[PDB]
Amino acid sequence: KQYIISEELISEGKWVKLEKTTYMDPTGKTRTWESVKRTTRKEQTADGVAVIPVLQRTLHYECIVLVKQFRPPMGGYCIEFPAGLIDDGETPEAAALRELEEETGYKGDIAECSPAVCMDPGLSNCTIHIVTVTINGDDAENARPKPKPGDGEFVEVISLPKNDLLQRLDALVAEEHLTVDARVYSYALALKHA
Amino acid sequence: KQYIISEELISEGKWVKLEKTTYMDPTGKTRTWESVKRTTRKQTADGVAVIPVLQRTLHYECIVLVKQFRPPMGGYCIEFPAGLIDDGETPEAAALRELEEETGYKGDIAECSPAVCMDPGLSNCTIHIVTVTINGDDAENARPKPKPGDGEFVEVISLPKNDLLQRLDALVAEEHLTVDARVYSYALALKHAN
Ligand SMILES: N#Cc1c(C(F)(F)F)cn2ccnc2c1Cl
Ligand SMILES: N#Cc1c(C(F)(F)F)cn2ccnc2c1Cl
Ligand SMILES: [Cl-]
Ligand SMILES: [Mg+2]
Ligand SMILES: [Mg+2]
Ligand SMILES: [Mg+2]
Ligand SMILES: [Mg+2]
Repeated sequence: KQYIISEELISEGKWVKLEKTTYMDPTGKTRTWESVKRTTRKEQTADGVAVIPVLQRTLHYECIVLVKQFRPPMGGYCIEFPAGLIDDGETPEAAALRELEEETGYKGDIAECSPAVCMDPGLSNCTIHIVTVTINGDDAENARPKPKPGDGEFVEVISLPKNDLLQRLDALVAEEHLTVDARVYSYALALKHA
Repeated sequence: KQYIISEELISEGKWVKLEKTTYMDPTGKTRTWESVKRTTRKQTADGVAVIPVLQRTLHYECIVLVKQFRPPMGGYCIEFPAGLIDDGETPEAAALRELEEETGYKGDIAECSPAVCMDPGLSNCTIHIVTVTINGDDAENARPKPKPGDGEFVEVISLPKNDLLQRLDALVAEEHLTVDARVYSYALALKHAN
């Protein structure tokens, strides 16, 4: 019984806009919100994909493959699932496998694809598909994987054992200045809680 | 190798601002980013998100979530109970306060994450993930009193932890809701733990 009344552009960048959002509260009173949106979303079911990449290899514990990048908004290095925006006309699955290969060098296999999920819904309309991908680390294609960073992409690969993910992220955070992503931390917490 | 040179303000609301970030790329090339920050952070992080494990004897262990209209999303989302940390408030106190206001449950701290980033390609927004247990058998949690702030309108949804991802998937299919990415990430890891 709540809905949007109006969305007024405040400031539009090349990549991001701020909007004044007018909506109907459930007592029937008009209220406003400050909403963030990307300018890059056309007909995609979501802005982006994040990839949960399970590196599977004979006589190895399963590893979750993570990436470490400088993030200008954070002003520092962040540990995240491999991720990127969906290109116009691209499937979430294709976006996930492409971004995984570009950022890690791994050639994955689709396992599952989430519905569109919200990144920070009190702040933004931003959505991703979370795509689970298995990587056959015994395939020659995944022997010495070579990242294909695009222009201004500078990504380091960090593979951590699934069976100790939360303690290994803690050890990485204890050792320098760097933020773990909330989705990675949430995923490492559930691995412990299970 | 990479660092912030300067930030230029583009637009500042009451709650959120757009900045143009200039940063040194690791080649020595100067580059720009459109960054979002909250105006409200003055704290270890902007917010807390509470993972509330509801423990009742002879019942499945449940994860308590909240359903709310999110004006940036233009729809209803399912999320961990969550809010901004008050100036001079600790992330633990924020966690117990937000949980009681949004759910009416009175919980105990199990653990508290370091600051984790919400959407680091877009914003500087950070939270503490606070794992809280709820003794659902204690009198204070019998008929729990949810205490909305000014303009909080929150529905409580407790889902069995052991089936969490299938229960969320079902809600998306029938209730045309968006699941929060951290809720989805946790739910995936509960399945992938096996
Ligand atoms: N009221 C209100 C409110 C809040 C809060 F819930 F935290 F109080 C956060 N916001 C972020 C952008 N626009 C808003 C508004 Cl309008
Ligand atoms: N280039 C660039 C770029 C990109 C992307 F990597 F996706 F291309 C996304 N952004 C979001 C906010 N500012 C940006 C900029 Cl500057
Ligand atoms: Cl627990
Ligand atoms: Mg990326
Ligand atoms: Mg990329
Ligand atoms: Mg809240
Ligand atoms: Mg509240």
